[PDB]
Amino acid sequence: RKKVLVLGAGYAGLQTVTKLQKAISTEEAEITLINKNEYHYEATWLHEASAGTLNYEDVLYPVESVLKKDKVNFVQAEVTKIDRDAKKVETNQGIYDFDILVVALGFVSETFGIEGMKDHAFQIENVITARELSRHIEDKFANYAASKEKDDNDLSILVGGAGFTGVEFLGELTDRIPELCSKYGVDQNKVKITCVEAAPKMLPMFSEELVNHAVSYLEDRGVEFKIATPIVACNEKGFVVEVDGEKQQLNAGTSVWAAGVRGSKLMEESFEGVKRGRIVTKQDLTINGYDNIFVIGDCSAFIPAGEERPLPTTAQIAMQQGESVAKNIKRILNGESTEEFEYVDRGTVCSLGSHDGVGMVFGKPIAGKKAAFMKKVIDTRAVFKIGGIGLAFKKGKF
Ligand SMILES: Cc1cc2nc3c(=O)[nH]c(=O)nc-3n(C[C@H](O)[C@H](O)[C@H](O)COP(=O)(O)OP(=O)(O)OC[C@H]3O[C@@H](n4cnc5c(N)ncnc54)[C@H](O)[C@@H]3O)c2cc1C
Repeated sequence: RKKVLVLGAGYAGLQTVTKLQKAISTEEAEITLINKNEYHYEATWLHEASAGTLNYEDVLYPVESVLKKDKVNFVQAEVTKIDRDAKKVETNQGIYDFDILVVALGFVSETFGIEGMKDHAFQIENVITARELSRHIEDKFANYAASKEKDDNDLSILVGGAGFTGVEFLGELTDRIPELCSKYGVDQNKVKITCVEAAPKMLPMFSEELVNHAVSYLEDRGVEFKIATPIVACNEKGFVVEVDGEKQQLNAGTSVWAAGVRGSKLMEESFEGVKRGRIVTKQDLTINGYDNIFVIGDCSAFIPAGEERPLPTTAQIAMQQGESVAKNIKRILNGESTEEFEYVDRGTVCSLGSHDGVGMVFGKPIAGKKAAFMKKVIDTRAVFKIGGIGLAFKKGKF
């Protein structure tokens, strides 16, 4: 009865456990799942929870509800050390042994060495950061309404990054800001929403036609874009950016970083050859020198056969990776060889508020209500893929 230890109950880790628990027998192996929180959260819905267009309770569900308790021991604890050679993992609630390890500790903000970006900006990482950010935004509107001063910079928001997460967050701000304006007696014209991207292109994963749709959509709703504009620092006043190489202070009562993520900080402390919290795995998702250690999700850098660069960090690859791991753990336990992971690009949607978006579905570009409907089908299918039709009905987007 080998000990299968899974670190993190996210997309990658919880998918591995729900698939693996159906396939193993109780005497075949012991599964242990460790997670910081009692819940699993839909990290892909944190744009809505951060802006406050969705109640935080609606992005999460208890982990234990989807577990076969005779096969899985759920441990609510924070992982603090991973000893790959002693086959031990230390947490704040004790030390756990393992025969097979699955590292699925997810992501955290990556600020590219930009001074003050962690200290002076709000991140998009989990439910707690999302709750602090939504509360901060409304508190800025409520303080503006209370003051005799009326400093319109309290109503100014900076968003770092014009990629997928940033653009989705801006889409939620365009739904929320009008409501907060009307609730707190503010004229929308006094609000300033600015997106700063160092890169020369916005949403590089989509076509030019699809980017123009998202740009027009957000510009018509007051978003100003500063593309090919490096953010060289973040202070209490806002972002310090370079325009034609000259430094410029941009002022905002709220600064949000959405331009980069990295894998868990436990990765550099635990395994070799890690870059930005990501380890390049073998084709079966194991790591070099360890046929008993799998690393998936945002902690992994899976390079497909025949390619040079790893696939991007997504909930879609994470869930596909968890299924693969569950099937290879079964093979290992029965003395069978592992099979290579093969990512299937199902496509995706970048949301633009509740009733718009840009995406690729079935290899065809989509936008508008069609995209917004497809984003709800994809979000709900991810709830189904982990917890079944019951959980999809209760916690899904329909
Ligand atoms: C707003 C937003 C929108 C996105 N939209 C999309 C989208 O539409 N489609 C898409 O495919 N991807 C999208 N992504 C990316 C996607 O959310 C991530 O790639 C995905 O979360 C990775 O899954 P994961 O299991 O590796 O990590 P996570 O979802 O980050 O889960 C990691 C888990 O481990 C736990 N944990 C972490 N550290 C510890 C520790 N030390 N001890 C114990 N527990 C710990 C966490 O609490 C969490 O439960 C989006 C991301 C954001 C932020």
